[PDB]
Amino acid sequence: RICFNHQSSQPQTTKTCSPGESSCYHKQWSDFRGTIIERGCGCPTVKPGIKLSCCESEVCNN
Repeated sequence: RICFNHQSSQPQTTKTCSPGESSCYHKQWSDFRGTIIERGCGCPTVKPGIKLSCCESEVCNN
């Protein structure tokens, strides 16, 4: 179980889901900086408008 842990465009990095954690989430949304993309293991909450794509598989937020 893996999950990308970066955002925007810097060199992609991967983090193996931590104990208890086993999901993968992709938080994509634009703002004043431009297209913003958060990612990591799990599936947190968000603000109305932001697009949250969660998958219980490996590497799914790149």
